[PDB]
Amino acid sequence: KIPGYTYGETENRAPFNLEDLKLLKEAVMFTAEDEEYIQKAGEVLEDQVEEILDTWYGFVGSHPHLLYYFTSPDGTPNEKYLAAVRKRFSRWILDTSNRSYDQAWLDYQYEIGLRHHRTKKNQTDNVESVPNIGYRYLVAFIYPFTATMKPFLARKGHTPEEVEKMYQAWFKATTLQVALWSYPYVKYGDF
Amino acid sequence: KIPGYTYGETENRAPFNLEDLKLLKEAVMFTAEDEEYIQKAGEVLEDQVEEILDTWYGFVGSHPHLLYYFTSPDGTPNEKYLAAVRKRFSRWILDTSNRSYDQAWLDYQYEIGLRHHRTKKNQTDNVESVPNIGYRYLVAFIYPFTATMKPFLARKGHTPEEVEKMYQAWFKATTLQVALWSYPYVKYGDF
Ligand code: HEM
Ligand code: HEM
Ligand SMILES: [C-]#N
Ligand SMILES: [C-]#N
Repeated sequence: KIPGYTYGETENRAPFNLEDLKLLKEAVMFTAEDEEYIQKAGEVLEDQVEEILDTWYGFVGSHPHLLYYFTSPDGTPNEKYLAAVRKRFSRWILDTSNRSYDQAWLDYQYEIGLRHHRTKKNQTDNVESVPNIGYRYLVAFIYPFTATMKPFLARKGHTPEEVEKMYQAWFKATTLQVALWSYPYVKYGDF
Repeated sequence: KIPGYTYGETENRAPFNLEDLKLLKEAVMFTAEDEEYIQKAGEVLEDQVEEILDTWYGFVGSHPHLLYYFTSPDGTPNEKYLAAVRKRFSRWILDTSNRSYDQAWLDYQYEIGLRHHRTKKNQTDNVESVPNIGYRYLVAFIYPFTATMKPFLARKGHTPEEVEKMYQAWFKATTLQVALWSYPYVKYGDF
């Protein structure tokens, strides 16, 4: 039903496993408290996803060198591409909140990294676009993504601590995932 | 006077320039407001740097797979290595606050990336240690670094907005720099 969304039906096993994930979670100070707070945040954000997506792609569309990654060769945004990616991003927000971070989760994170990278970019949607998303922007996007998310987390009326715990859990989870997605970009053996 | 600190005397021009930097600053939503707030934060943090360093290396030392990157071949921390890096980290905190982010700043960021990477790791201090810091941990460290910094920013008694503006400026600046440092790790042409 969501075109191109292949969580749990990926073709490849990730080159990282649950032991790697344990060690990476430690590097981002993610614990069981964060698991609980990310799940709570899912409940807060669930009815807000359309507006989150409009704000997020508003930012991407606000800078030509960012919108660039969704463009057709003629430099104009590929509207099919954008709309199809948007649907999978909506799922990713929910998955971050509700999935057990197990090997199927890791296999999908590897797949998402491959889809930003030249390895698989443009294949899922069968579009003609830019071959690769420069890595420098994947890392950079940790910031604006967390900044876009923060105001939404307030709105179900929660204590300041709860809201900071949810935002911080999202900052950890975002950093964790972007780190995983780096794999196909990194010189073999340097990751 | 600070061994190995070669800001402004680097051997190589960075493969990125001030136009790249403009585009990356936009990707992390860094503006002139952030320049002002990062400078303000420098004034707040200046007398606190020793304690920041003790807290930061407390975290690194708290996980064997992280402390690993400062170890001698026998698996024990190289104390010379740690102490020498600590001095340059102290400078980096101040430089983030006070340097114009120009080509000399970029050339040093390239150098810092090279020093985490196998390209130059262990050369500055002439130590025998792990050849490479896996990239996955450079990205991950954005989180704990910002989390370690946050409580220090409170303590000169500033408004909540001011403190959040300073923390957010530091989160942007950290993300920006780690993105730059990724260069030698990334497959040529994918950055
Ligand atoms: C914090 C960083 C980022 C997050 C959280 C994120 C999130 C996502 C998600 C969830 C998807 C869909 C994955 C799937 O197919 O199921 C996706 C795809 C995509 N993203 Fe990102 N992304 C990030 C960085 C970037 C950057 C820097 C760009 C550059 C504008 C970008 C542009 C795209 C594009 C063009 C696709 C489609 C890739 C393809 O052809 O399959 N993303 N992103
Ligand atoms: C947010 C991420 C990070 C920040 C802000 C940071 C900061 C720094 C700074 C400022 C230096 C000294 C640069 C110079 O020589 O002037 C340095 C060196 C070093 N860092 Fe990091 N670092 C980060 C990620 C990491 C990670 C993930 C590790 C793994 C423990 C690590 C371990 C080291 C080591 C071993 C050196 C010495 C490298 C060499 O041999 O020259 N750093 N770091
Ligand atoms: C990516 N959105
Ligand atoms: C790196 N400390």
